Amino acid sequence: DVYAQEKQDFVQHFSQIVRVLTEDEMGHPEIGDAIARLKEVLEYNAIGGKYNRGLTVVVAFRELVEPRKQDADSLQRAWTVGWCVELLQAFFLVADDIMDSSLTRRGQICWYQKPGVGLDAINDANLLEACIYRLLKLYCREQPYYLNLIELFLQSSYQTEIGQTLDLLTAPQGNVDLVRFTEKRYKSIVKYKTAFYSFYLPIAAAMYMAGIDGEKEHANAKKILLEMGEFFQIQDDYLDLFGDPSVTGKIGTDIQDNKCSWLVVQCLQRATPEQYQILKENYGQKEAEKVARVKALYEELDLPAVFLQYEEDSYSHIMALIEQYAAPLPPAVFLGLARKIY
Amino acid sequence: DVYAQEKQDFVQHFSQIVRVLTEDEMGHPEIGDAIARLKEVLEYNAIGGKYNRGLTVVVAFRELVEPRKQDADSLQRAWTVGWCVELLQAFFLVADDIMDSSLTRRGQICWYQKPGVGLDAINDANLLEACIYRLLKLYCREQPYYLNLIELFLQSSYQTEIGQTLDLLTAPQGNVDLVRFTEKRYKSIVKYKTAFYSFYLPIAAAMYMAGIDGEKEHANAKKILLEMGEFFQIQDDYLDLFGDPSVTGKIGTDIQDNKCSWLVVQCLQRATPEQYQILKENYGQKEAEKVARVKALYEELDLPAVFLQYEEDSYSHIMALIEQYAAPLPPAVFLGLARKIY
Ligand SMILES: CCCCCN(C)CCC(O)(P(=O)(O)O)P(=O)(O)O
Ligand SMILES: CCCCCN(C)CCC(O)(P(=O)(O)O)P(=O)(O)O
Ligand SMILES: [Zn+2]
Ligand SMILES: [Zn+2]
Ligand SMILES: [Zn+2]
Ligand SMILES: [Zn+2]
Ligand SMILES: [Zn+2]
Ligand SMILES: [Zn+2]
Repeated sequence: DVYAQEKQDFVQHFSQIVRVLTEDEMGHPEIGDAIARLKEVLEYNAIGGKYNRGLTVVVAFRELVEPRKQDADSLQRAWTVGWCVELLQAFFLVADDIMDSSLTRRGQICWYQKPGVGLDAINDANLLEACIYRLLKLYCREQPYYLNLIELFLQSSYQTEIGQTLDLLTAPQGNVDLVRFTEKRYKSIVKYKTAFYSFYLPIAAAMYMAGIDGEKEHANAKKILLEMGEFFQIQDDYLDLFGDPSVTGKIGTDIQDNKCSWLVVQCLQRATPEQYQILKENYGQKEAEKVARVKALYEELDLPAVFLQYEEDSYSHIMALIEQYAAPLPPAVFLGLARKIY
Repeated sequence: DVYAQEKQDFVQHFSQIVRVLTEDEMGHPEIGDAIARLKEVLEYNAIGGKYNRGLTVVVAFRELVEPRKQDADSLQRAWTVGWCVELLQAFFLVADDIMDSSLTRRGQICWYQKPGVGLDAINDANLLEACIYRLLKLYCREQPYYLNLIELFLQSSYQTEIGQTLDLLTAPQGNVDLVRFTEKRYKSIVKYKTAFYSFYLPIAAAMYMAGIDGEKEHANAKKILLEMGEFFQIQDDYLDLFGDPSVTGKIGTDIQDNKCSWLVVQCLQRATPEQYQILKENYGQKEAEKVARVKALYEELDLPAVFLQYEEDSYSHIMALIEQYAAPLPPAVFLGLARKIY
């Protein structure tokens, strides 16, 4: 709701993001072709998603900053930082799609799968990352929270990349990796690869912009936000297999990629030795029939109903955490986020 | 000389770099496997080079900072920042080797070509980049030049990535791209992809650490250092084809990769229409015989003698620039660098 009534404005501001990321270099004609390639990268890879992470910066900013301090310049900085979180996401997704050998993203073919792009996409991804710090300098250099924001984005990237490392290490291609797929391992992976940048980062950014920099307030916010992030990634795992492709915008690869997904972890906890064997001989391979066998096993073990029940229990757990840890922040900050993902 | 007598110490300090980049996370057991993977990444990809860029930080620091201010802690910060430049290099090289489809680097098989690594190397590369800002925070957070260093590394990365973008855009695979290969295009590519991070960055870092932050002193240093960087990349292009593989540590790919190298640019300037045609039908392709035909054409046009002459003329030009622009810095700062690359 509050996201919906910030959204269209948020998106309209992308043109200014792209203009400033192109004009700040108009003094250097020789890099014109690169700046043009950057524009094409931005428009293909930063547009077409739900923009939830960026909108969260904007929404939380409005709720944390006194209305009389919400001048036009402060608002502009708010939705610039929001777009920075979107650019970080864009960076991650371009690189992750190569590494997961994915086909489609946000309803179109993955950037790297586009003819003429290929592994040049690696440099495109790093360029998207670079844009973050260009925008922070351009818009936030003279603000008291400047360094707090730089370090938050840098730290969030490190954490996410540690998470990606765990994701990859736990899913070696061509191996049978079932004994590695535990609940304890899973919770660690998603905490790092998803939870910090998708939930802590956006709220923390708005917090620092509102002058809320205390270690205690950030630790309490984090308690709520990392648990939301854990649920969100479990949801991502569920939809990878059981989601509507016209809604998700992308084709799942978790089974073919031998991933430690919530689904396989739950499967393992429930499987008979006979089902375990079936899982063992069909998981982590590219053959459609082997993947289909896995999905059949998940359905036989009623993992969809297990998920639906987990979703409700998680929601209740998250709301309990908000009762405990939200103060002194407006509870609406976390409630609006929860409403978005549940 | 001054590099040689700083070197072994510089290298010995790598163990402390690796220890601190592993222990700063010992409070988080769950990411142990990732930290182990990080260690393996560091040891494979940050070791085995000449360390010229890192040593330059250390050497320039000793020459710019008054001896009485060179305490043990300041020295330690100096060779930490030196290793940061080495980590940036490591980041770039891992990614560049994937994008150039290279086989060997520093005398061993490229990281991504190592069995079991593959495109996971993309995340490894970004992890190396992340380590830079972890070390700066760990060692330099309370220093007055902290933000200057963060912004210098971030800006240098952006510039290098713009350069990489130009490098890639000018070398589309499967196309004949000769008309794109001009001197003007070439100078732009190497200014951005090589010159800023390999020469300006290390000296600028030492400068900020010495308290030299004036725009004018940095602009004058840059005048010398970007020209050195241009020569250095021309040298890199020459050695890609004409260097001794047991000395370079790597196999060239510029011709197969259809690159705008100094060599092809010089070839084009000198070729008859008949030689142009030969270049056109053999450049940018993977067949050994076609590559060999190109190298034969270069040798027929005596590009090796052209290079040797250019190297001498460039040296003289660089020394002239040092006479003009070195003050108020010790000329030895730039002379030691020049001696390293010429
Ligand atoms: C490069 C860092 C990637 C961080 C991974 N994120 C969770 C987003 C990518 C995914 O969620 P996605 O389902 O591919 O969108 P994955 O399930 O592969 O983790
Ligand atoms: C990812 C950014 C790469 C920057 C490129 N640098 C010049 C180092 C790589 C090279 O010098 P290298 O010869 O492969 O070591 P390239 O000739 O491909 O440019
Ligand atoms: Zn993915
Ligand atoms: Zn992934
Ligand atoms: Zn997923
Ligand atoms: Zn290369
Ligand atoms: Zn290259
Ligand atoms: Zn080269």
